[PDB]
Amino acid sequence: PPGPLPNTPYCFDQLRRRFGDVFSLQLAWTPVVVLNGLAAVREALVTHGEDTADRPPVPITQILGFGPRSQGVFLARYGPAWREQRRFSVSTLRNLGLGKKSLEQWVTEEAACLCAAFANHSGRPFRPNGLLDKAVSNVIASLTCGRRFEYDDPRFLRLLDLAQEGLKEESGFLREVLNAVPVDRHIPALAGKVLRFQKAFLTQLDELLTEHRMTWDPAQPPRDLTEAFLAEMEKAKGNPESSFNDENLRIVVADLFSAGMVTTSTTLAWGLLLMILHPDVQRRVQQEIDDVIGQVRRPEMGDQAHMPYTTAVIHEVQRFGDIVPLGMTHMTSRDIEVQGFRIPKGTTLITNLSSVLKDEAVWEKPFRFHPEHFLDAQGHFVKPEAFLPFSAGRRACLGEPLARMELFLFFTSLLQHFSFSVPTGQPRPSHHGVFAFLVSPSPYELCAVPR
Amino acid sequence: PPGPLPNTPYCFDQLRRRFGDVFSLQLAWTPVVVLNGLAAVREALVTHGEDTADRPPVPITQILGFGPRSQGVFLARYGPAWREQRRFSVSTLRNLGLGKKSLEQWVTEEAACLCAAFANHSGRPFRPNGLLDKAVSNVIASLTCGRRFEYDDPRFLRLLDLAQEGLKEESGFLREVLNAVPVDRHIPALAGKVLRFQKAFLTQLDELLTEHRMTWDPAQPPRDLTEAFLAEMEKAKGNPESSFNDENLRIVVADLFSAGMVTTSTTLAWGLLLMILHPDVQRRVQQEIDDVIGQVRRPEMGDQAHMPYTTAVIHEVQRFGDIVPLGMTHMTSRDIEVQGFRIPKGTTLITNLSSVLKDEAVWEKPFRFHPEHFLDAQGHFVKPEAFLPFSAGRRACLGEPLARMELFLFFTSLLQHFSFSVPTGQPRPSHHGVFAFLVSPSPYELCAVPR
Amino acid sequence: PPGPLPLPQNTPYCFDQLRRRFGDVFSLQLAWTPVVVLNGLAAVREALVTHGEDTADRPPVPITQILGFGPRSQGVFLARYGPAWREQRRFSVSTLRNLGLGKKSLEQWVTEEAACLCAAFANHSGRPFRPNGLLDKAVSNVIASLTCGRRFEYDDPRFLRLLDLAQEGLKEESGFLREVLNAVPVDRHIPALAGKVLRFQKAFLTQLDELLTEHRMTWDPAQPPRDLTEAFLAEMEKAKGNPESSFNDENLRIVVADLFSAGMVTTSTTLAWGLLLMILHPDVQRRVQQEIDDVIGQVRRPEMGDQAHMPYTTAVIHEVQRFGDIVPLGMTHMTSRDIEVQGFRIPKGTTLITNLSSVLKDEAVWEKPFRFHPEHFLDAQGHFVKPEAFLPFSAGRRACLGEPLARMELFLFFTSLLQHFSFSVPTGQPRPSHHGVFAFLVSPSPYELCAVPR
Amino acid sequence: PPGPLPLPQNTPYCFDQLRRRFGDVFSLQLAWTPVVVLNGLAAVREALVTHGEDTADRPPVPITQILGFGPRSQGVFLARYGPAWREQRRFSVSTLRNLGLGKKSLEQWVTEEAACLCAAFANHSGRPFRPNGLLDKAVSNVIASLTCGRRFEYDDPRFLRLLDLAQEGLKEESGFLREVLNAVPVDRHIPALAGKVLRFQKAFLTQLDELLTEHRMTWDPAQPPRDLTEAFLAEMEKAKGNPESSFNDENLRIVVADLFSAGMVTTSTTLAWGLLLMILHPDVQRRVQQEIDDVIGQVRRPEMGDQAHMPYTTAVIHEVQRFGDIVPLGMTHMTSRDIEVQGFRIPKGTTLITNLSSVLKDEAVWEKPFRFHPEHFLDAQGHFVKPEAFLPFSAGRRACLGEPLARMELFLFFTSLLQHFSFSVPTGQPRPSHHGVFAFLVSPSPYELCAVPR
Ligand code: HEM
Ligand code: HEM
Ligand code: HEM
Ligand code: HEM
Repeated sequence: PPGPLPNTPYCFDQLRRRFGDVFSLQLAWTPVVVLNGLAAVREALVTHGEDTADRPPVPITQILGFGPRSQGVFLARYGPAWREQRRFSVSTLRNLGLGKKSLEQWVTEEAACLCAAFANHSGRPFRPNGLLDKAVSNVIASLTCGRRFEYDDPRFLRLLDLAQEGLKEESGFLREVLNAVPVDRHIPALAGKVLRFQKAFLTQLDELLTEHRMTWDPAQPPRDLTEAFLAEMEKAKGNPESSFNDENLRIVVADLFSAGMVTTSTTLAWGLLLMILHPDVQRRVQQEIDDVIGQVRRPEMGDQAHMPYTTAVIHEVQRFGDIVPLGMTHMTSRDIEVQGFRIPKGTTLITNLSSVLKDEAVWEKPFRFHPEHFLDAQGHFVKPEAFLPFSAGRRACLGEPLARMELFLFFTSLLQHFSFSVPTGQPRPSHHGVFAFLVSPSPYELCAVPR
Repeated sequence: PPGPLPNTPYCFDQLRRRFGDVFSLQLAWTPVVVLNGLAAVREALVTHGEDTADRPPVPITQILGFGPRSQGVFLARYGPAWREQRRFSVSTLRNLGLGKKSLEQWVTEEAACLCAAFANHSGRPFRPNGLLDKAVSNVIASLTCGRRFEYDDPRFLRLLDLAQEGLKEESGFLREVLNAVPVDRHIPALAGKVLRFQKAFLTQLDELLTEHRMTWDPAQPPRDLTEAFLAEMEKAKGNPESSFNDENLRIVVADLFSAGMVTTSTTLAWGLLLMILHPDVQRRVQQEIDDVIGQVRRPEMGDQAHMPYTTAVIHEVQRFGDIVPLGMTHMTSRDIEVQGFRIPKGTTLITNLSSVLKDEAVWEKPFRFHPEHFLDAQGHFVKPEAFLPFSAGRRACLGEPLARMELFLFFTSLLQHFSFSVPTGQPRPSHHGVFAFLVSPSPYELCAVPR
Repeated sequence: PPGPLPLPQNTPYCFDQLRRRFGDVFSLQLAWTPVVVLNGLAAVREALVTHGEDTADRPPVPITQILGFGPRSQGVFLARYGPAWREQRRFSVSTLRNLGLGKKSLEQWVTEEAACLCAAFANHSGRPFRPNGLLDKAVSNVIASLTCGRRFEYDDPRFLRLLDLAQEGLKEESGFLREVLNAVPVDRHIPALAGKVLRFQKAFLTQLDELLTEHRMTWDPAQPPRDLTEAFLAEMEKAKGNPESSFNDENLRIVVADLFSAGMVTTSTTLAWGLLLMILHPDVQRRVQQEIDDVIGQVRRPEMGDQAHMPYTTAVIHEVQRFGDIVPLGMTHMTSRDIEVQGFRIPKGTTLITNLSSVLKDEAVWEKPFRFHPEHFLDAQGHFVKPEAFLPFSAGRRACLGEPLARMELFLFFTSLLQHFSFSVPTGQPRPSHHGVFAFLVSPSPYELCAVPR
Repeated sequence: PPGPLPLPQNTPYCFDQLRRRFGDVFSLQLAWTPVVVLNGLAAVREALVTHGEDTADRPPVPITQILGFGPRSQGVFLARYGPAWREQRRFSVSTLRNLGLGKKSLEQWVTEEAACLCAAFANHSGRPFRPNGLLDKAVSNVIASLTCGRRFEYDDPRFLRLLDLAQEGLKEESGFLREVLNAVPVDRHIPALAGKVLRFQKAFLTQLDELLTEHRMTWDPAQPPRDLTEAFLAEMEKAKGNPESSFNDENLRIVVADLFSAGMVTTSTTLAWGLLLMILHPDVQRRVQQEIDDVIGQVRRPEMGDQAHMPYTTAVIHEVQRFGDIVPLGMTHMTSRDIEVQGFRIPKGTTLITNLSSVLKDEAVWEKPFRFHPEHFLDAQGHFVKPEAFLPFSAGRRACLGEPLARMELFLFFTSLLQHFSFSVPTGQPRPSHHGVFAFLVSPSPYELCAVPR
């Protein structure tokens, strides 16, 4: 399983073009394998997806005192616990997604608030990041709290703080997880002070959902995800195992919040940046907006099908933005062939999602913002198989349906109500982004003016 | 002038204890000299202070289109321009300082707001950084705008943001200034897009002070620094030179804001952190507060002289906090002896202020929070010569008088009104800080409860 | 002149990215003083050939100053574009031509050195060894012939000290040389405590100084010069008026020093790549020997003339140089006045880095850039061809002085060795790496090989 | 067990900080798996002596797996605390003593090697050279004597191969050894393409394998063993019941391999420090020679017995060791069960780093820790004393096996040399560095010296 003997994506590109698509890091120690084709990624996550759906250990789990059946989804290990919970959330997001417009309602009204909040800046320039976080966040709060939050609500502002800083604390641990061993089984616990904010963030949910159980009517069909969880807690009251505890509830919600907010929010931030950066495209999206939705009604999901160019654009934002370059890290559950190579049980798989998204041999102009990628000769939307921002296989993103929804509803709502540009003095912002395990656009401010 | 042939502070300590106090970096290319004693620093900045008050070139000045007589103070080069302006600001801070309690007025009321703002969190935990930035910022706003700003004011929120990100943008250029050559005289100007936020920040001042210009009564004694500047402008209208332009006004204010806010704010953050970290000391400070000021009246500058322990404490916060470890970077105006060594005209001097503040041969417990450092056998305040957080000599900090004020007034006002602790679940924060050209405490939250 | 802007140890897999993000010409340190990296064959040709007269300057380095170079007492390698370097480039090309062809002088010296190298190999009796130290002695001796009159016994203590001195001195200068992709000249007057830094480079000059001092005593002033030193001494008389002119004692020893360092390690390392690849592709080795037996035979010594009739060996030798790719960034250049390349203005006094590797491994030029593939140099009929992308010695007014002598060394040593021996990996051993350790000079990772007669 | 917490090559001047911020015992990687750095003399003694039992384990390294170690076919150096290592520590200390002064065996072999070394030096005729290669040969030969019966001619191709193999092989292993301040064991089954990584270490085993195979032909099974291999072979006979027992052919060559690598480089590098400091402090050189002429004279060969009557030379040699400080971090240890040092709990299986440098250069112990200062070892009357802080060979159940033989080598080689020659810096040259290049082994930066008779 190749690789050499003795900042990271522009780096992996070299190793790829020296070693092929599948290659090994740390051959001599414990091998960590980097998957690079669309071909390589599909083979590992789809073809052998059941055996590569495990998560490599991280001290986060231990530090936060996870254990038995009290891990979330994100870092949960392949086993009953995770399967239980992947099951529950996909079930729950499909019932609420369609069902009685529940998820749609919550999003569309959140868009209306976001629009209000933008409008409140009176075309005086600002940076849309904080607002984009609140909006996206609220959608998850609806899903898991019953309520949405006032943008100025101190509780909400604390929650956001808690979820942001908790997430910078864990990415420390998460990037090192491209090498060293599990943890001495028993981390020092002085290790406590390291996830302060992550732990503080659990504590605040713990209570927000404690007061939600008080609201909840046990003798009626569940209204949101928490309620559907609590209900399921009843069925399983017997079972000494089963991952439906109070313990797990808050982690699950915590996961949804972190995994959910920042990814959707950051994308919309690339969206807006690219919109002011290619006003050509912006007009055309709005041209289509006025033709299909008009200026009176609220954009709804049904419009999506009739909106080739907007759809195309949204997808190109995702592919050019390329926000989670290495996705999240996997581990084998038993040995496995990929492209001929033996890959032993327990092995770190790094899934170079960026290499698929920016594949030179797939996309007409991989390093350019180019909505054509998604448009056929007639201007119908098409989506290449290389389109994998939410990854693929057993462990692909839980949120995909809700995110597809958020990106379409927020993005249109905004381009319907406003025209975005670069502030009239300013020298015009960068295409390139700052590269963590999550890539944001470098800070820009924009103007929003009505039409 | 010694040094070796072919992180940074724990690093220089080695080279010190291998090469002595004055040593050279880049001996073979262009030598950059690092000054290390209290002895070494005093000899360079005080003794030869007139020849070492120059600032090494940076692309910032060029990029922002500084030039003739249109640099501020901070990055201004040794010459008429900077002299003119150091002059003007020390004069102005001295008159406003005592004069008619102007600066004291502005500070004490700002402390009252800060206290209000804290009290608005109802003992539910928060991190004080944002509030500490607003308060300190307002003091500069008073100095330079006439009024203060509502904490929730969108213009103010934009201003702070602009001053923050613009300062992050410049510290990139500022830490590289421990090596490579000036700039090709004519930077690429595509280099524009690099200081977007610093430039955006100037533009917003430009208009905040433009509307002050109209408020201002030219036939009366100037009320604040801007006014005093404008007065001095009409005066020098003759002189084709003179640094009293519109051009320079905004850079000067910009300098005051950036140099002023973040330093004072960060210190107070270290203050509160150390307060909740050593409740022992907190009580004692409050013991004195109750004895000297009481529970009715607002702490005023006069009280300082009667408050040995609080003074001691505030100073130990500064010394342990050690926020600007390398100070700001200097350059020789002509050759110079220090500790025997020839130091050619045009030479980067790095002033290891941390090595002075944490001098092992000077302080009884350099790496510990220890207010005794400043208390004699009878518990009178004393200040060692090694106390140099504002540096020393020709180019020491302009703000020192206003900062001493800010620290005393804010810090006491707060410990008079509240008791600070670590949130009741939480594992208790770190002594150690994140090391840029400015060192902050790692993020902590605290509770503020009345007494 | 493009390149990335900030907010912010090995470098060629790195430049490949910046190339495919910024195009072929790009800038490092845009905001400070720009350093420009040339990437195409197109980009390189345009700077070093088209504007060659304005890009043939060398960027300052503390080496010159530390070694107390100055007026007309710099060598060729680090000499600054001016009368001095011009003077000396011309002398050495003149001198290498005359001796090259002339009376088989250079050929004679190389062939017999091959004969010793072969003897040295044969003395290991098929028991494995690494060929590096022998390859350094042989190559070195060719330069010793050029500049000292005689060759050296492989066990000679003076020789062994010389090689030691030239190796470590070269190790001391590469420190300075890699940093020369950024900071300013030197305070005009380096600290001189800076002495202790080139100890071995200085020691190496002192020993030459003395080997050539005793050559001067041998030299017959009233007869045609027999080697490069002699032709230098003659030219020194000629100029004994001129207060300027770079023909001093001062400059002699630097010039030789340059020839020794530039010359030995480069040729030597290539031959090391040659043998490694030979044992690594025994397929090719047989074919080269097939040809050898056809053209030269088993009795006479390979000579330069055979080269023309040996397509496949030529091909191979060239593919060794291209895959080996030993001096990836070449040596560093500087503009003498502004210049445009690919549309871009490039100001007087500017560090040019010439990415030779990017030309040699050009994806858009070579069928299989990352593979050992002699076909690169063979047409459909199996005649030797050389693409324009073949630039291991670089190009333009400052391209390698040594090219004719090195073409000669590679051909003669490499054939001589494949004529007499068969090389292979020692019988237990796991088989060595294609990849090499990346200094400003890239070697093969250490391997040992067996040399058995045929 | 203290140490810093996060959010985020040249490591000893680094540890000094953490020491003076966290105390003597502190933790690396608290949040992952803790690695503990011992700093006092106090901290080191407590761990290695007091709990020496339970800290005598070696942390896993891919080296063992890669070299196909396994059951009880590990050497001593990397061997894991167990029957295997106990067996073999015991065999080597037993054997080194019997040979130490039983019948002057070890002494005879060292003293004659000194006499060759002296000849080899003398053969450079006062013309300058660097003593490193010769220092490696001599030290190496002592080990050859112990393990091959033979010594080797300094020009012997086999010997030259062997040294080459033992150097590069040791280069290759220090890659692995310095990462062993963090990441996990190895996937139990390393990729084996991992083969190509220790080529030279494996090549080195193979050559011993067959130097010692021809030793067994020589060896007379019905007589008292005359060196370490022979003693091993006899012990192998007796254990040819026991299915376990570490006395195999398998283990023999690793044991020798260990003795060669551990042994040669350390002793050789010290002597290199010794000579460098001698030319660097000619003041001290004369005084050592003054003592030499007083005690040994100019006729007879220095012998071990002279050591007792030679306070100043002893002092000096010890100061060379302390100042030189060649293995700064020693070798890395691991706990066999939990353990409480300076109050702190240290869990079963934990990487202990023993900062030997911090003990040798302890500021609170040595009058002038950063200066070459033989007084450290001389009392008020000029009797030799040795502080407890003198720990170059470390301490405890896993302290250096070679100490007696090393003490011997240092005295005999060092005196022999200073008796016959006077060492100085070459007459042109600017005079070398006190400071050294910092691997897991610290050498003096390359210097050359002159040896002239007296
Ligand atoms: C454009 C917005 C989003 C993007 C680009 C995105 C992308 C991803 C990616 C790449 C993964 C890694 C899957 C793997 O390990 O192969 C992931 C996992 C995950 N995501 Fe998303 N996501 C987005 C929105 C959301 C939101 C809205 C939610 C919840 C509301 C969510 C919840 C999750 C969860 C729970 C996982 C862990 C999956 C598991 O461990 O079973 N994501 N996401
Ligand atoms: C505890 C709060 C503060 C600290 C620790 C501090 C520290 C420093 C330091 C170390 C320098 C570098 C001087 C040198 O180059 O050697 C400096 C310069 C400067 N500071 Fe402060 N400062 C503080 C507050 C302030 C405030 C409140 C102001 C204005 C309101 C201010 C304005 C300036 C200016 C304009 C300079 C540039 C001096 C010149 O270039 O002439 N500082 N300060
Ligand atoms: C395969 C063996 C060799 C290779 C690959 C090689 C390559 C090079 C390269 C890349 C340069 C840099 C030119 C530039 O600045 O663009 C150079 C320069 C030079 N080479 Fe070589 N060379 C080899 C053998 C030799 C030998 C045998 C000699 C002399 C015996 C020699 C003498 C020189 C000299 C004196 C320069 C400096 C040119 C100047 O500044 O005018 N080279 N060589
Ligand atoms: C000045 C010469 C030498 C020095 C400074 C030296 C130093 C050391 C040190 C620091 C250790 C590490 C012990 C530990 O783990 O704490 C060690 C171990 C060892 N040394 Fe030496 N050594 C020297 C000479 C020798 C020689 C001459 C031999 C054999 C001829 C030798 C054989 C060994 C062996 C086999 C070990 C491993 C001990 C074990 O794992 O049980 N050393 N040495």
